[PDB]
Amino acid sequence: EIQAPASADIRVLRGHQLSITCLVVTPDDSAIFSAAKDCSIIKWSVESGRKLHVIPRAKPPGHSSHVLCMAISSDGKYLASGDRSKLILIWEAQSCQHLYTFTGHRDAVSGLAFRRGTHQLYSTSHDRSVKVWNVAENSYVETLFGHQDAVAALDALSRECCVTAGGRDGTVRVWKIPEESQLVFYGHQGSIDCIHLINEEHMVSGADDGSVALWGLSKKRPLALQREAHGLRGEPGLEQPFWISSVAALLNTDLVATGSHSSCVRLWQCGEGFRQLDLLCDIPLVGFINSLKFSSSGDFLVAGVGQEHRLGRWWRIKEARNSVCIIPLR
Repeated sequence: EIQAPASADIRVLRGHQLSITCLVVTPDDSAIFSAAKDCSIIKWSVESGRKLHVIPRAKPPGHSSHVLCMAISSDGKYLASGDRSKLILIWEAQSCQHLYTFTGHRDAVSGLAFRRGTHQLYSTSHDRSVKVWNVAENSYVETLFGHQDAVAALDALSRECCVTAGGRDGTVRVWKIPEESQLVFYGHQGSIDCIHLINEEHMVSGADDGSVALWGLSKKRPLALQREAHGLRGEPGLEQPFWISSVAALLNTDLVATGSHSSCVRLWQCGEGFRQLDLLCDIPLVGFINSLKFSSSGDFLVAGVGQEHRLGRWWRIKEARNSVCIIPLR
């Protein structure tokens, strides 16, 4: 089994001045990039917890508005960061040198993923579009349409395909790019706010009604759905579920992680055929869990925490720390 980590195990990296919005772990597991509502990007050493580089709020390169999303290529070469200025900035991940700025989105960039094994980048946006870029050639390829509202998130693995979470449109969409085809799955579970691939044929999503869903990429209804996955607050009969702010999966395994603002990160195991989600443990962690990523090794989980939700200022948890938390999974 996995030993349930406690506060005495969790390394809390401090330095962002406002809520963390997103992060990535480098493929080699040696570093973390995080971004926050302070508009900066920080590169951290996993091993020491020290800062390796800081890209400040921005004619030096950098972001003038919140970074909402980031992705790193599978060879570790490129970092992409997407912001509320409609921009995707591309960086040399080793040096943090700015390489390019992709323009073309008409509203905030809200999801990014590289196609594994390539330098092909997929983005999505509040402008309701999905875009395809080639980072090696600094080129724009094409735009795909279908979502009916601002898109919340995007993931991809090795196939020429991405999956998106439609937010208030209530859909998860599968974009089969060379096939010029689009599969639309209906969640019937409020706003679909986060998504992550588990393997090439399965994914996990989280919704603002508190539900966590497992999907097969070719079946139109969830294979599993865990209601109120982070529990409840409120009066008897009038309960309000904790909304799901982040989800992560450990590639090619049955391990999934979920985050809300319920004071814990939850680890789950997917049952045979992905037809059931079973809770493994609660990891104590106060605040908005705005980002979750497993290490490549699966030996640690990284959480991006904020006093506030990554998308707005509606709620503040004053007891939380705006931190990048390294959670060991032993």
